[PDB]
Formats: sequence, structure tokens, C-alpha cells
Amino acid sequence: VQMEYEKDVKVAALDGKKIAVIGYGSQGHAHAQNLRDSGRDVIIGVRPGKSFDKAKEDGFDTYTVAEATKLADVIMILAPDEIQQELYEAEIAPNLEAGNAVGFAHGFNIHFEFIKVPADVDVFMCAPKGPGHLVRRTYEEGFGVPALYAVYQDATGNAKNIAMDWCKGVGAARVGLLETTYKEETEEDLFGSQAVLCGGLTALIEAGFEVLTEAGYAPELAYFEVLHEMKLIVDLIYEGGFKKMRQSISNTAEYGDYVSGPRVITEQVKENMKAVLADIQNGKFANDFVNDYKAGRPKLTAYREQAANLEIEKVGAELRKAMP
Amino acid sequence: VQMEYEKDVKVAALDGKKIAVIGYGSQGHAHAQNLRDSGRDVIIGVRPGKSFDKAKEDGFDTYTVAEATKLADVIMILAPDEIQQELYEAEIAPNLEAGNAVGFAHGFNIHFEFIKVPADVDVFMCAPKGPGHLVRRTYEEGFGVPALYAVYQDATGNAKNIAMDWCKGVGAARVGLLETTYKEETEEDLFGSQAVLCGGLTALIEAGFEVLTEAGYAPELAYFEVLHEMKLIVDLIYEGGFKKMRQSISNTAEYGDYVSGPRVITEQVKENMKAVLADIQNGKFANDFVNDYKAGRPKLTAYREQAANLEIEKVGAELRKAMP
Repeated sequence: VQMEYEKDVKVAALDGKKIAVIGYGSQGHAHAQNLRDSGRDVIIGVRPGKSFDKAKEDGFDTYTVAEATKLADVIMILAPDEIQQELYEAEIAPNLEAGNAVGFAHGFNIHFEFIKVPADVDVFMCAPKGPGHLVRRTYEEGFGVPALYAVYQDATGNAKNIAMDWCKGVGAARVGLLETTYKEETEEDLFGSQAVLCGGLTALIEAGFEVLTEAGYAPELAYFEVLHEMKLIVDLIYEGGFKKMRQSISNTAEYGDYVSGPRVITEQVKENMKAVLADIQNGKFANDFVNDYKAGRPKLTAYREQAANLEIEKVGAELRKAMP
Repeated sequence: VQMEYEKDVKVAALDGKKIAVIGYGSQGHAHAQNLRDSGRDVIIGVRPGKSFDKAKEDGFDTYTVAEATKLADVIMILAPDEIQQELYEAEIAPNLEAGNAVGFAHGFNIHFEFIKVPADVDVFMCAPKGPGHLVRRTYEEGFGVPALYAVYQDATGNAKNIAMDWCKGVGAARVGLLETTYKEETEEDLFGSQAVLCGGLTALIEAGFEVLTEAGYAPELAYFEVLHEMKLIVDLIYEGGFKKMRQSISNTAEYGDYVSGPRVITEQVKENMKAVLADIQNGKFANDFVNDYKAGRPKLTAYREQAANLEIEKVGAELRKAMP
């Protein structure tokens, strides 16, 4: 797969389309504001509330969800995964016309088929690899955030052109686009955050903090040596890979990296990751998350209250308070 | 332990002292430049070549390592940890006088006793928690990098004041100091970089990238999902702990974090970290590193060449160039 830019957006497929952005959170706000500043015809749809009147005061023709769908050719759904199915069956599905295009920024509900869009309506994705405030701010400052695009079903023959023009309209094509599939995006994103970015990382940090503090070392120092200093290390990898990071650190730290990394993250850890991937591919994780949500989030409640009691979080808060 | 600041530096002990910074690399330049801008009397001792002229031209009275030591009351050793022992014996030790103070930014050589400073000379440490250009840049912008300080041997009764005033002179006291010991700094810094920051983290990223690419997923997407998007996550943890990071990601990603984190980083992984720590405490790692240096760095050679051939490193460089 090769990275694509503005020159690769062959058809200005959003020309003359009425675009509804569903939801006005950080993500919904950025997409809608960026498309408007690019020259597209964006209205907002959301339930009545703070979002509604923040949109109405941002200048957007704001309607309910059910009725902004009625008005639009392109309906981009930027609500949380857990409410999308209800919001779609109740407000969005009864207001789609043949030839509309429905967009998502994450493939979870379409891929796992919690939502099924009629076969005469396009389904596309444009999935910026950054948070809402960054998608909006980088656009305001003249570049953007790179993004994935995908098409799950193409009824009109325009679905890919719509996805790429969407990415171009929100600034993503200024910095780079990668074509994917709903299946690949959904499974790789879930595996990445579960096994490495979020789950693996916090568990690695926490286990290191436990080893140090259980061995008798000062927890304030431990906080610096397993968490605080990670920002600069990761900044370096972000900018220049493992190579740049390992030049900046001491030779002692770099030698320890080579020698000790493999002792911590072993072949067995890789096998553990494979089982995590399996439960993503076979729908078990997805069903587990949806079931927890339908039951009132009991597992999420217990996890959150356990995390709030971690010693690294209490020590950390105090130290971050002491370092303005 | 409690965080200390410029108000806690009770005595300006570098007053009237002539200071030699040994080495003029990343840490060397930052320490020497910050202290110079703080008004201290700083000369540079380094072997003829690069660093020599650079200090000549940045205005430093610049002599050789033996010469600068002879001239100085305070001698800060910022050469690579693996050459410090040979360099100290040949060039530094014969030029010390009773009442001098010898400093380090990492406790490796003093703690594991590859260097032993005479009993009528102080030994202190200022260990900033960042690389030099950051220690320098934060200083030039009016704050600094937080630092640890410690004293291994206090011959004059002034060693702690010298250590703390050094921290102040390089800007660390603007943001926060933590007192520690040579033993705790050395062992916790080695463990953190090996088990979590550098070794653990790169091995985790690499295992995730392998799982994905071996299962048939696109490596350009794998690069974003296990590496590029980590910066946002770690920035969040840096600013507000696990709590702020888990508030900011989706409930889907947050749930996956709680559920899959412990599947990947298991009790066995924690045991692996304990064995890593044991070899730091028992001096096995330290002798391994020093021995590899003496043999011509054959292990470091093979490790560096292997790292240069990693698929994630080649894909990453191509992607980072496609994203200016």
C-alpha cells in the first residue's frame, strides 16, 4: 500500500453534496469545521443539548439526528461506538435514501455487523490518526493529520471518491492517506491499542513500578523511571524510530535495551498477543464489550475504580502537582 | 522524599569554585552552557578534536582532560560510562587535590566501584531526567529538566550543597529536585530503561508489529497502530497519568486496555522483570556491559546491525519521510 496525497484525489465527489455530521464532540466538531473551511456544505445533527446549541452558535444549520439525515446526501456518524447502533436504528436508518453515503471514522459497528446499511447506500470511512482537537488545529494551521480510508459497500460507484474527498476536505490529504479495509482497520486498531499502545503499555509500566516498589525502591523515583521519562523516549521514536531514540540515550541504557528487552517481552508474550488478536478476529472481544455495556458497564466500573486506587496514580498525581 | 526547588538550595556552594566539565557532548554541552549562563566559572576538558574547538569557540577556556582537572575545584565527568574508568585512572585521578569535588550524572562507575575516588575528595551527582539538548533548551526558555541529586562520599561537609547548587546552576531546581543515593539512582535508572522505557517498550512494539505482519496485515498500517499513535497516548499519561489517558480514549479502547493489558503483561512477565532487576543488583549486567566494551563492543555491534535491519525500522523511515 502506498501513501496518497491531494494529487491522488481524482474526483471532487463531495461537490454539490449536502453533508450531515452526526455528533458534535471533539471528532464531530473537527470534521464539520474543517469541511466548511474547505468549502463544503455541512449541517449538524445531534440530540438537543449542549452539543446542539454549541453547534447552533458555531454557525451550523443544526437539526435533530433523524432530520439532519433526512436532509443530507452524505451522513458521517461521529458518535461513540456504544450508542451508534441505537442511534442508527432509531434516527438514521428510517431516513436514508438510495444513493446516500454513510461514513464512519472507526469500523467497529459495521465490521462486526452490529449495524447493517441498506445495499443501495454507500458506506465509507475516513479515520484520521489523531484526536479531534488535533485534526481541527493542524487544519487551521495549514497542514493536517494523516488518515486511513476504506469502503465497506459501494452501491453508487462513487464511494471511494467520496471517502478520499472527505479526507481531502478535513485536511488529511495534505499529509498522507493510506487505503485499507473495514476489516483491517477495525482489527489492527483494536489489536494495536489492546496489545501495545494502551493495554500493553500501561500494564508494562505498572509491572515495572510494582517490581521497583516491592523491592524497596522509592516510589517517587520509580514514577520517573517507568512513566515520566517515557514521553521523551516515545517522542524520539515518533520522530526517528528506534534508531534515533537509541542514539540519544546513554550507551549504558542502549546496551540494556538490547539485552534486557528480549528477556521481558519473550516468545510467550508474543503468544499472549496472538490470543488477544484471535479474540478480536473471532468477535469475542466485540461481543464482550457490547454485553458489558448493555448490562450497565459492571466490568468497566470495577476496572475504573481499581485503576483509581493504583499507587502509581496517587504518587503520580502528587508529583505532577509539584511540577507545574 | 519531597520535591525541592531553588528555595531549598540554602548555600551557593559553587561560588568561587573553578569548574571543569569533562566531555562536551549532549550532557556535557548542556551542563557547561547552563552553568556558564548561570554565571559559574566553567572550563572544558576533552581530548583534542571536535569538542575541543567547540569549547574554544563558544568561549570556554579549553584544556585537555588532565589539564582541566588540574585547574579545577569541581570536576564533572560526562564521558561515556564505558570509558570513564580508563579515563579517570589515566587523566583525572593524578590531578585531584584534597577538597576537590568530583561529579557524575549517572552512578554506574561509582556505585559498582569501577572508579574509587580518594577519601579526601567529595563525590556528588546531578542526574537530569532528560537528554542534554532538552536540559539546554528548557534552560534557555526559562525553566529546566527535573533532576536527582546524591552524594556518595562527603569529605568536606559541602558535598550536598555542591550537588544541589549544581542542580540549580543547570536549571533543574526551577522545576524540581529529588534527593536519592548512588545505589538507588543507578539501580532504578538501569531497571527502568531495561525493563520499561527502552528495552521493554521497543520489544513490546516489535512483538506487536510482528504479530500483525505475520498474520497478514499491512505493515504500513501496523506501523501506525503500534508505534506512531503511541505519542498521543504517552503524552496523555505524562500530563495526567493513566486516568487522563483512559478518560481521553474511546470506551472501546479503554475497555480493551483493561481487559487485554493483563493478558499480555502477565505474572510471568513481572517475574522476567525481577530477574532483570536481580542482574542489575548483583553486578552481572554491569560487568557484561564493561566486558563488551573491553572486547571491542562485539555484542553492541551485532545488536546495532540487527536493529538497522528491522522491518518496522525500514517501513518507519519510509513512512516518516512520506510525512514531512
